[PDB]
Amino acid sequence: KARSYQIELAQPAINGKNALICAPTGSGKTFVSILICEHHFQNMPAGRKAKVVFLATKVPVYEQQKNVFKHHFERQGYSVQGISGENFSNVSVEKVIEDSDIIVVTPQILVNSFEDGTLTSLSIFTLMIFDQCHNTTGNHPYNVLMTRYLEQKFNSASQLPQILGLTASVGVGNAKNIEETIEHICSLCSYLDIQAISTVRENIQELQRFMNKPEIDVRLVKRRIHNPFAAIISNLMSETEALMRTIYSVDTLSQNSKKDFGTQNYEHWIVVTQRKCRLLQLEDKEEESRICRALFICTEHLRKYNDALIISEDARIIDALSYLTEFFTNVKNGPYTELEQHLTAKFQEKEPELIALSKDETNENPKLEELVCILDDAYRYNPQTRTLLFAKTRALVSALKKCMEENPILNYIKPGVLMGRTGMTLPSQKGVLDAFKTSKDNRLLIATSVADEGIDIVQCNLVVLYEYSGNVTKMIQVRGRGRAAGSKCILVTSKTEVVENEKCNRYKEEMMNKAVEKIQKWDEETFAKKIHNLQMKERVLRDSRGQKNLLCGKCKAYACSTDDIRIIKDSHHIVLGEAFKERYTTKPHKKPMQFDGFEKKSKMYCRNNNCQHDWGITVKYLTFDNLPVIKIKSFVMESTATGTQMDFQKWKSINSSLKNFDVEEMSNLY
RNA sequence: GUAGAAACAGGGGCCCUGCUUUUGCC
Ligand SMILES: *O[C@H]1[C@@H](O)[C@H](n2cnc3c(=O)[nH]c(N)nc32)O[C@@H]1COP(=O)(O)OP(=O)(O)OP(=O)(O)O
Ligand SMILES: Nc1ncnc2c1ncn2[C@@H]1O[C@H](COP(=O)(O)OP(=O)(O)O)[C@@H](O)[C@H]1O
Ligand SMILES: [Cl-]
Ligand SMILES: [Mg+2]
Ligand SMILES: [Zn+2]
Repeated sequence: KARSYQIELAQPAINGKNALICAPTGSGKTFVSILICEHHFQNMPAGRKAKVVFLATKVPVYEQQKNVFKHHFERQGYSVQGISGENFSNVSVEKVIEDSDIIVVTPQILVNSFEDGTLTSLSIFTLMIFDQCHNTTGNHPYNVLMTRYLEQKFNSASQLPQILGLTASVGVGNAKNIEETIEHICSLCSYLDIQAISTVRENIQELQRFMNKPEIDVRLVKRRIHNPFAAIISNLMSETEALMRTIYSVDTLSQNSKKDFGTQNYEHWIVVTQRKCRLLQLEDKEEESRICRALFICTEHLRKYNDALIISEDARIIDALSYLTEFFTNVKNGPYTELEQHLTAKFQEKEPELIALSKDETNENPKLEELVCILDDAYRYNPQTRTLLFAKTRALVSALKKCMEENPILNYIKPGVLMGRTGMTLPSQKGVLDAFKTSKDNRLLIATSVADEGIDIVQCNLVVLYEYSGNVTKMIQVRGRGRAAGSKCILVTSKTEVVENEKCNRYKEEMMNKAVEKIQKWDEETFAKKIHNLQMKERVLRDSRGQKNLLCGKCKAYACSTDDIRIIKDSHHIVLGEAFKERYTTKPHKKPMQFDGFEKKSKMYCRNNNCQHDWGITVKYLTFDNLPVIKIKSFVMESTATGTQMDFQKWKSINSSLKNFDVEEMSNLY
């Protein structure tokens, strides 16, 4: 049965308009899309049949919505099917579309199907529903599809499906006022060819009875007064930078650092330095290799020190020390050249003091104590509480898991951990969430942004954001995880910037809502004209728009020529010939699974034992075993014409100049 | 293989460009 705000929201789309539905998370936007579907099905003109596609950005959501529509519509005699990457391969997409009244998909499935010629026109659909439609932007699959929709609209020799978009936040982009916010929202509208924005105006009070927007609480807590740990590590980082200058004048390559150790700014300095160092070209190739490798290692070490600093700010000294000791264990197990031995020793020199510092309990993190106090208060007051605790990085989430494991809240509450996809698998993720839902003692969940939206999580009465800031849409989603009766959302930070950030988000949320009500004042003509002008602008922006050797990204040793490379299925870059087999060595893949028609066999590495750089994998494919598949990020390209060296993060530039795989060519190579 | 977001800063005169962090998708 429908609520009145649900009926209200469905009205423009029921009248056949391309509609954008803005309504709060969990308010029942999906139920609204179902009401529109029902109406769609019944009001088809003579001789027409409906074909609905529901698009979802993620597999969990894909699965949830698939089963919603199955349950709602199969009992009414409708055929409801779904395609995701998990079955894309074993089904014909054309056939599924042919046999189905409603099809639910992840959007890339459709993109793949246009690109491979399976589909030619979007006229096969009468209604396209885009869950989380605010993702229609840039090179997102949603926007690839809507670009195709608009290209067809512009060669208007066909009828196009109705568009429906579901979101809880249209966003504001870079808007600083109502006017620029209005521009941003209209842009989104133009990308989706919207004709009406549908919000709750008439039935606001009923909405407010079902939805309870948590009271936020923003707490600024004090940092450590002294951080001896960070003094030490910083000196090591200074030592390491000076050693780096000894090796090669990085002043002639990159700039000198501002020694702002343990900052994002430093993090990005090291990253820029790395790319410059690896693009070093010398006459003497032996020296190029020697220098580049030693700078590779130095920058790697500098990054880990920086990481350890940042970890120590948000967590315990021991968590930061653990991170480094695990790293150095790996150093000791790798090539472990003389330079790596030197660095490990300089560290082990200082390690006794660090172990000492990490054991002092007056050397404890104020911000982490405050976190623990917050949790203790909640579970003391209400032991039924279920908490969702968010933090930015995997390293921080791991640290917080260890904390809450070794120091359980009120000495009984146990944490679960949720990270993205060692990551976690979707089965693992689901396992964790089920425990978090049902368990008596597992009432705390620690998560990265994996938990912001989409995947189904039991409602929480406490949401804690631990130095976890972001944009207005993130804020809106994250609060939607806290809708249990008398829920709180608490932002814990030691940074005024983050407090101001959250102050801005409040402004923008209210700016956004005001911007929408102004747009809703306009008549259809005014709106339609505006959206059209932007589609025309977008269109005019689109109007405007040799042989190389690959070198080990680390030791600069010759790998292969671009002439030896073949592309399989536009994605996978294999290397032909016996010569290349001399250049690498393999180890069994630790996860030897199958995907895209390929079976993973091995990891590939630079054969240079002093390097051992990861180059990719080997696979079984068709009638071929142990095909090497290289990844672009492991290599530096060098032009055979100019001699000059290039870095590339994506194949996209190069692919134009590479031959495609030919099973007949391959067959002759034996 | 590749997409979004956020942070950090090289180019154009507010977009472009990269980078990491993070999540995703095939
Ligand atoms: O360049 C990649 C790519 O060609 C192929 N590949 C690996 N993972 C994926 C994937 O999720 N999706 C697609 N389309 N293609 C993929 O293998 C090449 C090498 O990649 P990696 O070296 O990262 O391979 P793998 O993930 O097995 O290494 P690791 O995860 O064990 O580090
Ligand atoms: N009118 C209704 N009657 C009963 N349950 C409803 C109703 N509207 C929504 N729900 C329930 O609310 C939950 C959230 O709805 P959903 O459409 O997923 O929200 P949204 O897409 O707006 O985030 C679902 O479990 C759904 O069954
Ligand atoms: Cl070698
Ligand atoms: Mg990989
Ligand atoms: Zn190498």
